[PDB]
Amino acid sequence: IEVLAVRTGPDSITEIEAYLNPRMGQPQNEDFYGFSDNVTVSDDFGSDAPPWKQFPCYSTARISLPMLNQDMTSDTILMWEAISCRTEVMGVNMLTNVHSAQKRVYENDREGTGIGVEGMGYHMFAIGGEPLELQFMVFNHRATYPAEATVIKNPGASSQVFDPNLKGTLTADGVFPVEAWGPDPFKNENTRYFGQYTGGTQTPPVLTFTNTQTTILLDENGVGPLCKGDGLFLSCADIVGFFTQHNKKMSFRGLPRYFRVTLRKRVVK
Amino acid sequence: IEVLAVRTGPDSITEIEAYLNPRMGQPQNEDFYGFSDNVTVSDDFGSDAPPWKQFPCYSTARISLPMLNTILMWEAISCRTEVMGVNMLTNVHSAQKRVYENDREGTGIGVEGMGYHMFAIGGEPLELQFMVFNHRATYPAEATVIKNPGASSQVFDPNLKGTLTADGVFPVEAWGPDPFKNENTRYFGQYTGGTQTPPVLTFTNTQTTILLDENGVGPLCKGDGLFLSCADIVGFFTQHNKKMSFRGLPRYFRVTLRKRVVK
Amino acid sequence: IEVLAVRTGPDSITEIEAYLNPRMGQPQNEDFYGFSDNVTVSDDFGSDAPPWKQFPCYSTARISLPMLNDTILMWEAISCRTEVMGVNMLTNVHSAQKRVYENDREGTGIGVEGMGYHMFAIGGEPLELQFMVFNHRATYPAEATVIKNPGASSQVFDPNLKGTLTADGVFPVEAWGPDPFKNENTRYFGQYTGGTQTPPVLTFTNTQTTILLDENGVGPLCKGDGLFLSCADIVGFFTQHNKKMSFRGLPRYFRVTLRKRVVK
Amino acid sequence: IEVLAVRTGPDSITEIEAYLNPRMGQPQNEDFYGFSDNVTVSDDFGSDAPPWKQFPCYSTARISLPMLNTILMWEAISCRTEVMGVNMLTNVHSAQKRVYENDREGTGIGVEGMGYHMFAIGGEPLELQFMVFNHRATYPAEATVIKNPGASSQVFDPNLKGTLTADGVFPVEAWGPDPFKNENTRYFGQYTGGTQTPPVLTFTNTQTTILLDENGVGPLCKGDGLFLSCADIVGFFTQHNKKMSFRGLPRYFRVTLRKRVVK
Amino acid sequence: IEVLAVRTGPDSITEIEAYLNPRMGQPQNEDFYGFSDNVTVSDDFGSDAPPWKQFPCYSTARISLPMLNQDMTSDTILMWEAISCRTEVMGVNMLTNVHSAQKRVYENDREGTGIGVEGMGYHMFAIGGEPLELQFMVFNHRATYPAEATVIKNPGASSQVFDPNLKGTLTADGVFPVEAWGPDPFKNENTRYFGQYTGGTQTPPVLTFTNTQTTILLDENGVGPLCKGDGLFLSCADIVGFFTQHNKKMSFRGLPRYFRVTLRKRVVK
Ligand SMILES: CC(=O)N[C@H]1[C@@H](O[C@H]2[C@@H](O)[C@@H](CO)O[C@@H](O[C@H]3[C@@H](O)[C@@H](CO)O[C@H](O[C@@H]4[C@H](O)[C@@H](O)[C@H](O)O[C@@H]4CO)[C@@H]3O)[C@@H]2NC(C)=O)O[C@H](CO)[C@H](O)[C@@H]1O
Ligand SMILES: CC(=O)N[C@H]1[C@@H](O[C@H]2[C@@H](O)[C@@H](CO)O[C@@H](O[C@H]3[C@@H](O)[C@@H](CO)O[C@H](O[C@@H]4[C@H](O)[C@@H](O)[C@H](O)O[C@@H]4CO)[C@@H]3O)[C@@H]2NC(C)=O)O[C@H](CO)[C@H](O)[C@@H]1O
Ligand SMILES: CC(=O)N[C@H]1[C@@H](O[C@H]2[C@@H](O)[C@@H](CO)O[C@@H](O[C@H]3[C@@H](O)[C@@H](CO)O[C@H](O[C@@H]4[C@H](O)[C@@H](O)[C@H](O)O[C@@H]4CO)[C@@H]3O)[C@@H]2NC(C)=O)O[C@H](CO)[C@H](O)[C@@H]1O
Ligand SMILES: CC(=O)N[C@H]1[C@@H](O[C@H]2[C@@H](O)[C@@H](CO)O[C@@H](O[C@H]3[C@@H](O)[C@@H](CO)O[C@H](O[C@@H]4[C@H](O)[C@@H](O)[C@H](O)O[C@@H]4CO)[C@@H]3O)[C@@H]2NC(C)=O)O[C@H](CO)[C@H](O)[C@@H]1O
Ligand SMILES: CC(=O)N[C@H]1[C@@H](O[C@H]2[C@@H](O)[C@@H](CO)O[C@@H](O[C@H]3[C@@H](O)[C@@H](CO)O[C@H](O[C@@H]4[C@H](O)[C@@H](O)[C@H](O)O[C@@H]4CO)[C@@H]3O)[C@@H]2NC(C)=O)O[C@H](CO)[C@H](O)[C@@H]1O
Ligand SMILES: CC(=O)N[C@@H]1[C@@H](O)[C@H](O[C@@H]2O[C@H](CO[C@]3(C(=O)O)C[C@H](O)[C@@H](NC(C)=O)[C@H]([C@H](O)[C@H](O)CO)O3)[C@H](O)[C@H](O)[C@H]2O)[C@@H](CO)O[C@H]1O
Ligand SMILES: CC(=O)N[C@@H]1[C@@H](O)[C@H](O[C@@H]2O[C@H](CO[C@]3(C(=O)O)C[C@H](O)[C@@H](NC(C)=O)[C@H]([C@H](O)[C@H](O)CO)O3)[C@H](O)[C@H](O)[C@H]2O)[C@@H](CO)O[C@H]1O
Ligand SMILES: CC(=O)N[C@H]1[C@H]([C@H](O)[C@H](O)CO)O[C@@](O)(C(=O)O)C[C@@H]1O
Repeated sequence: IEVLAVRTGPDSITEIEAYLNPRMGQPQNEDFYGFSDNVTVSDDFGSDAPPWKQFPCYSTARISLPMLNQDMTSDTILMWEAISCRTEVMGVNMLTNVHSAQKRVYENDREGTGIGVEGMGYHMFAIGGEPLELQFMVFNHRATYPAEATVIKNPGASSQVFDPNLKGTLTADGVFPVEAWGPDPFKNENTRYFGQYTGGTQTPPVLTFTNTQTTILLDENGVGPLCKGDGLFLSCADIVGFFTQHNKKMSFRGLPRYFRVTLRKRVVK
Repeated sequence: IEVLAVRTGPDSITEIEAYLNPRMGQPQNEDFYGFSDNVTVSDDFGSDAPPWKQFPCYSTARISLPMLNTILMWEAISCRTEVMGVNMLTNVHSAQKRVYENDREGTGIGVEGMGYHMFAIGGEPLELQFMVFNHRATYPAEATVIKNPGASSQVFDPNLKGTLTADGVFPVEAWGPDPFKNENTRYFGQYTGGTQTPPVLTFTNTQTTILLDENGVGPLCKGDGLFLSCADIVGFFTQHNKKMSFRGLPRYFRVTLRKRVVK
Repeated sequence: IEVLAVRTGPDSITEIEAYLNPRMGQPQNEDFYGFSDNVTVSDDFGSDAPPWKQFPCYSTARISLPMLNDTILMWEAISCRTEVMGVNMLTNVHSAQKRVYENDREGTGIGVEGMGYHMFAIGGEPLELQFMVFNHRATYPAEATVIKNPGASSQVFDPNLKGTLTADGVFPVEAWGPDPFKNENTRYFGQYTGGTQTPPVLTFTNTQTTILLDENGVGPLCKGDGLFLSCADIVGFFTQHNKKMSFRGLPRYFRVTLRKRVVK
Repeated sequence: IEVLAVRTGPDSITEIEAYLNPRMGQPQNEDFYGFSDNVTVSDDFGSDAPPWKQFPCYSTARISLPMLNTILMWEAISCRTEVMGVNMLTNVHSAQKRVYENDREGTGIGVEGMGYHMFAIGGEPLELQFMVFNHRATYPAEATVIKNPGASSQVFDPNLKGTLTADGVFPVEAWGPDPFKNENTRYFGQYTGGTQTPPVLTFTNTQTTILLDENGVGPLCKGDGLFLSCADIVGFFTQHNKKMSFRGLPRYFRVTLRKRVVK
Repeated sequence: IEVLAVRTGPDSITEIEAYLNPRMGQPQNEDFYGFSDNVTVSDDFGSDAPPWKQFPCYSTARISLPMLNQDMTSDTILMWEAISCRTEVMGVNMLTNVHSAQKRVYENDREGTGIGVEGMGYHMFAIGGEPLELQFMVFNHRATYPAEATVIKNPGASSQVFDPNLKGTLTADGVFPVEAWGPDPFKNENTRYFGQYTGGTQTPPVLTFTNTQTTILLDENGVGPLCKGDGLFLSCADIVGFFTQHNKKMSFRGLPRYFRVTLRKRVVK
């Protein structure tokens, strides 16, 4: 796309608000919505098969944007340009719950609070004018992913590091395993992505929330994501950490993410 | 509201100071004020019923500003906020499980574990999203919750809304600020989890937060009311017998307001 | 004070330096100076009497400034440098410390660990205090300055429970903190890091300046030509071989720059 | 080089992207690619021989830039660099020691312990200082080291120099960037130690590092070659039987260069 | 010193590079160079004698500076003024070693990596125009330091906090105990010092290195350290943590520090 002037005038700025609910593995609108199922662990890389529901997948949506009021006789067209966003992890408040079927601090004395949600935090969101471009990369290439999940079958040993042949695009919600796909830095010219990972299984989650924080989406040339087909593409994963039962079974807990995106009209050839 | 120019003049600027005491669960002005009761844990999400006093609720107050009456409204432009009583956490003598419990020796372990620190300043009640760890939790009569909220309440459900209209009855673990509303409120929150996490608190009288949005407009005080909200969970208090309670701290608010003309 | 203009001139700016030694509980010029005594723990809030020497108290000093005079002159504190001193001593892991591998009588001492409480205040009058305690039923010793029978509301904010920091080494840290409702003529700064096995984190440099001017460009104004310095610097806990634990504190350095201010 | 004006014109600016795969010890395109072999520990410094495959080495590449030829040289002005595959660390199912290994229950403990993250961009190979924890370590024949380095190699010895001239054979534990040289390279590194430390990793396509020195001169690419180097140790992978291995991640580089006139 | 104008001109700016090796206690150019000897612990403050080699001392050097080419007939004097520095802890790379004679993560199973270096980090450097001025302060005043060490003997109970009588100057390398001396904030008008302490015995060391970071040494008056007798005084201590043997004996491990200092000519009266 050849990028020209910002289009100013009334109705040249618009704002969308959207949510993505987490896809930690357990089915929608059933009792464990927001959790994975209890995590089983293989004995060997050669006999490793994570059952469906026991691992998180990326959340993704395309938002239909307002009509642009195109200049019919112009050589150029208008595109919605994402210039900034606010994003918040919602429901951070629920993590003050230390009474709901949790392994207790002093379990052998049957006493104390629940241990609450602890362990790894993976927080990533992406905002783009097209689907997020992905690099396939896995901890163990011999893992057999279930048929429900979108992966590269038989990826080979090279997939445990960078292999330029192992590409994909985030085209579906709740099926691309977080542990098998990451943003592709060789692409995503038309998307901004941000991730943080904090590991461990006893690590305290650290989360902030405010309605006062803006992130600029303009690149070094002052150009934000340009919305192809008048679609805004939102992607995230928000693993907060693990829920531990009394019997020590552990499951991923996730939280939904809020997006507010400010878009302006851009002239393109 | 269509917002016009800041109305300058004598007594155009005012300033309020307020405190909000914590609502950690134990009754006001009795021996465990500032604490929850000892936390009990359910064996299943199906049979989860947190008794009244065992969980914290949000604090809220409405501050009467000077009557004013295009109309004039009070606009919140800046604020200072402090957690008060951080000094008390230097107490490691008061009935605390000891570092070397089996040698009956050492200091108390003091207050540790999760920190949840949030405040809000607005010209109307804080707009809330209902969201729970376990939708099947049965909250007590004293608590304001959405009864039988359903499985979608464990993540974001756009039907599950409320507003912070009463002090010390909205469970922290059941309500958070709604980012889809609150256009006339600024809110700020941090959570640090765990049960043995070291608390970290700063205090100074030197730090100001600006409450103006991108357009230079602060919260506009509907009915000449300034709405203040917070929760300040510092961590857990552990008894010798390993019973654990929430401990909270009061919050100081200084808010500077100016006269603003609105349509 | 109605504050008028900065009085500029040859003798218009002065600098003071002072130290406050910590008040962790053990008596001055004796073998445990800088420490508390070994901490004892009550069984319940109803029978809770922290003995003298077993808890730290605030340090405070009034520095006499050069005597100055419709209007009068007052020293205005415009900036300060403050440092925790003797951070170097915490590299000591040989001095009668519980060992890392106590069961094997092997490894270093565990050193100082646990809670950090670092606070200082610079003002033109005594620091204004809010009384607030973990447990209102605690019986404080005769040596300590507290509000006796403070009531259940002293566990949170009670607007009646006020004091001013008017004596060194007797206001328990665990019973008093800065009053944000007052202190218009004082600047205070504090950080608490809790826990009993937390690593202490301390920095020191001679290159950091804190500006003491308020939003209106006025610093603390020294009433009666007095500059009021306050701090508490709890570094953490010293653990003996027999698992007895004491507070360890460090002294704090102040450099304060003051200018002459005309007031009505 | 004496440095003169920046050359300007249609093709005065070029951008390269490159990846360096990690060199953690296990052979490429085999089943443990990205890991070290299981780490064995010596009994004393005098009998200390870390087997090949059990320790990480530095990754390195020379990128061929467009040929140019007062001479013209490519000047590296800025870069973006990202650790790739951070996503893979959400795997807590693959042959890992479990959180409650005695109960055969809970997630894997995942990757934890030491982080070593460093990268360098230069117009010649990275200049290295040899420095080892134990000078008596006997490195294997596959490794490039200073043999019999002396007790002084446990600290700084100005005799113990090298250059990173080969990928996957300079051990991280024996070579670091030489601050007495690398006038024509920019390096950056972070070490977080321990064996149960939680890894902390961030990734974004939005961060630029400026490579210009105080004089406004970037790395000047000798022989029209751009030299990339890194090491990205994320932590340790722990088996059920408690055998531990280094896990590494590949690094992405984007470097912007401009034509620069020199003597 | 009456400080006057900066002297500009062709040779008015110079850069020096230097290293200070650590003085952790074990002898130079022997097998444990860079370590302390294994730390013994007293039972009581009254019977406390840290043996020579079991505790780190401060590193210090006077760097001889290039000739100034003085104005022979001028009433004024040129002095080198230290305006900025880069400083780097070197050898951070070596701490990736978890194989050399280290207590293992799973010592009972004789399995896992070494625990590596962990515990306290003490990192201070000072750049001055004269020797660093010290304040004597000890954890325990009744400690008897070895004859090899420079201390104030029988310093009294006041030496456990601030005593204005208990001063010294860092006049020798490898003999001033870190645990007995720190920078005197009441002096050092002609030196800049910087210190960080992170305590504990199992704390993870955190160290960064770059050739891109510069520290300005100018005071509030735009004046850097002025190098008296044309000497630049460099000091540091860089305790990284402890090394733990299989038999649980523990030693300090230190690292060398790199200094690059930029100096300009300053006219003084
Ligand atoms: C992640 C995974 O699937 N692991 C399962 C695997 O473990 C083996 C692997 O981690 C390989 C990777 O190289 O290492 C094996 O351990 C061996 C090697 O490190 C070896 C040196 O290369 O050293 C030890 O073996 C020596 C000797 O060298 C061998 O030739 C000999 O057969 O055995 C010797 C034993 O002292 C070391 O043990 C891993 N093996 C074990 C055991 O951990 O497969 C095992 C089943 O064997 C488990 O299923 C793991 O989950
Ligand atoms: C949070 C809560 O209230 N938990 C209580 C509940 O625990 C069960 C839930 O955590 C569900 C969530 O899906 O999982 C149960 O564990 C099961 C499942 O993960 C299952 C796969 O979906 O895999 C295991 O069960 C298999 C098999 O599928 C079962 O049909 C069979 O009966 O047992 C197999 C065991 O190998 C896994 O156990 C949780 N159940 C238990 C048990 O943890 O219910 C229990 C009592 O049942 C407790 O009250 C929990 O607190
Ligand atoms: C800080 C302090 O001084 N603690 C001492 C105190 O502990 C008691 C207090 O913490 C109060 C605060 O509300 O709670 C008591 O625990 C009770 C309550 O939480 C109660 C619900 O309010 O639930 C339990 O008690 C029930 C029942 O109500 C009792 O009547 C019955 O005898 O026990 C039931 C057990 O299921 C809960 O235990 C604290 N009590 C104990 C015990 O910890 O007083 C105790 C001695 O009683 C110690 O001196 C503490 O140090
Ligand atoms: C890193 C390594 O290779 N360690 C192996 C080595 O450990 C010895 C080294 O750590 C040296 C370093 O100085 O110290 C030995 O421990 C000694 C010394 O600290 C010594 C004072 O210099 O004090 C103790 O020894 C005294 C006495 O001096 C000895 O002559 C007498 O035999 O023992 C006395 C008992 O207190 C102290 O133990 C380290 N020795 C031991 C043992 O840990 O050598 C050992 C086996 O000898 C292992 O191979 C280590 O891995
Ligand atoms: C750092 C050091 O050298 N410690 C060694 C020392 O420990 C003693 C000191 O820590 C002093 C400091 O004031 O306290 C002793 O513990 C006592 C005191 O805290 C006392 C109140 O002041 O309370 C306890 O003692 C009570 C009673 O008050 C005493 O009068 C009576 O003799 O003992 C009572 C026992 O309950 C508390 O124990 C420290 N003593 C001990 C023991 O820790 O000396 C000891 C040997 O005495 C060791 O050498 C320490 O390393
Ligand atoms: C991947 C595979 O084929 N593994 C084989 C084992 O399944 C098998 O042992 C049987 O395991 C049964 C339970 O199987 C799963 C499960 O659903 O729990 C299958 C999952 O794929 C597996 N998880 C992963 C991440 O690979 C999971 C896990 O290994 C364990 O639950 C431990 O947490 O096992 C059932 O319990 C049978 O009783 C048991 O025989 C063995 C048979 O030798 O072969 C394995 O290769
Ligand atoms: C300082 C003093 O006077 N200590 C006396 C002890 O030395 C003495 O017990 C004897 O100790 C012998 C070993 O002495 C050292 C050592 O290991 O070299 C001497 C060190 O000065 C001391 N360290 C410190 C920091 O004070 C060190 C330490 O206490 C222990 O090693 C434990 O780590 O001891 C040897 O073991 C003899 O067998 C032993 O008798 C006792 C005698 O009762 O009095 C102490 O006052
Ligand atoms: C969250 C929850 O469901 N708590 C319930 C507890 C716990 O199940 C157990 O005490 C475990 O501590 O049991 C009660 O009898 C009680 O203590 O009075 C009723 C309470 O409703």
